[PDB]
Amino acid sequence: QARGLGTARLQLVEFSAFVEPPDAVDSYQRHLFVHISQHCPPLESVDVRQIYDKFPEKKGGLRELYDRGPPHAFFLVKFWADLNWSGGFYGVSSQYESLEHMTLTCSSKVCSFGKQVVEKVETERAQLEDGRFVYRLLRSPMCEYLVNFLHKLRQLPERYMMNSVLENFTILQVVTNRDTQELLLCTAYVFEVSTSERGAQHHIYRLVR
Repeated sequence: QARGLGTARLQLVEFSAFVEPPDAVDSYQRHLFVHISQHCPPLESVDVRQIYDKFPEKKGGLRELYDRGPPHAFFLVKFWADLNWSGGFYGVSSQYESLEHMTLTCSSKVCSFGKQVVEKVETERAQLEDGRFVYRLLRSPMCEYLVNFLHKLRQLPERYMMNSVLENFTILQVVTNRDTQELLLCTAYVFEVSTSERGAQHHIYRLVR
């Protein structure tokens, strides 16, 4: 059914992860590691069992989440990350959109070899705008674990080694209705590096079973 990253209950308007150099205050610029923009065909599909072992087990892992359902809320995003941009500002921004008013709880578990490593949980109630509610989680500071990992990754001598290391690094995003606990949107991210002649790129799949 789906054609973008979203459902009828909750659509992703924009997601990005970025850095602003210390110079940004005199002349502005930001460098986008990854960027989904859904302002203005069916998506490809990837069978969720094939990536079970890339996200935690027991509880809050991919197999029980999909088992809770609803199935249509699950997506996979391959990112090609741009790491060609010292002490600046590193941040993540997300905007979701619904027809109805809720409080959103957003967790993002970072995983390495399938073991949760860091997790951040942020909450966000709706702001009624043009006949629909919008949820704005803009400029969340990246946790120092990610920023350090970026600084280490950016230093390796070959792209293939960056991709090798990234083969074991994933991020899982679970958006739930805070009041009712129902799953609205669940999003697995897997990462390569882009040959930064090309900046960031992505490909969204639905996760089916």
